[PDB]
Amino acid sequence: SSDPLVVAASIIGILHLILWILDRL
Amino acid sequence: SSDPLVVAASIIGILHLILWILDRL
Amino acid sequence: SSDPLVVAASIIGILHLILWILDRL
Amino acid sequence: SSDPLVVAASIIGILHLILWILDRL
Ligand SMILES: [Ca+2]
Ligand SMILES: [Ca+2]
Ligand SMILES: [Ca+2]
Ligand SMILES: [Ca+2]
Ligand SMILES: [Ca+2]
Ligand SMILES: [Cl-]
Repeated sequence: SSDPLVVAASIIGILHLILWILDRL
Repeated sequence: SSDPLVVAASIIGILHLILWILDRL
Repeated sequence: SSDPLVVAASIIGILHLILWILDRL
Repeated sequence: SSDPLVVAASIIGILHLILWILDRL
């Protein structure tokens, strides 16, 4: 388990990557 | 809970994203 | 130990960096 | 505490930011 802050940051980070890929495609 | 180093890095990461968005807007 | 979500995000983050470096080189 | 993998990724992430800032400056 992790700090809820870290879990939040991890989710935001992944979604940021996915949005960037979809934008490029 | 997480390592204080990881908590620190998560905070820096989020603030980096927010500053980038505000700069673009 | 960390949340499996955070572990996943950390792996994705590193691989993203490695791919970017290899692309530049 | 966090997974050693996550600790590693956090350190790499911060150093990446610092190097980028120093490069820009
Ligand atoms: Ca933990
Ligand atoms: Ca806490
Ligand atoms: Ca420690
Ligand atoms: Ca969980
Ligand atoms: Ca482990
Ligand atoms: Cl963690």
